[PDB]
Amino acid sequence: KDPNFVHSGHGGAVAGKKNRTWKNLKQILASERALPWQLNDPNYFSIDAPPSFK
DNA sequence: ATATCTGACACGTGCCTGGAGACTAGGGAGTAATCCCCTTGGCGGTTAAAACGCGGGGGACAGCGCGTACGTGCGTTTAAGCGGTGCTAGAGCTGTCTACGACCAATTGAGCG
Repeated sequence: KDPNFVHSGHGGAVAGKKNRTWKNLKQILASERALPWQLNDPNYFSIDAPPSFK
């Protein structure tokens, strides 16, 4: 039977003009910028490859 | 044969078009102050988006018949020149008044309380 019969409200709402989905990726890599990041970090903004040099 | 003609062939001055010089002074170009703008970007009441089951009617015939085409008849159409002669623009000139200049009032936008 069901792995659970009741479930949490993880961030999506029951009702409103608000989502049922959580924040999409474009809002995540925006809102994550407010944190105390440093020059040595595994920061997901920094991993996208550079432009082609030739 | 001859009179005298039609180029040869040029500088006369007219007209206006058209250029460059030296001036004022109108206005364009350089700039901050600063505001307020085009713009970036999350929010949820509202409609783009596509099935299923279905209503409105698109679709292809047969053939009736109120109009449509040809293209010649025949008498009515405009053409056509060139008479007179009033209109018509040129154009020469006012004789002002009318719209555009020079001096300064009612009404507005800006400042913030």
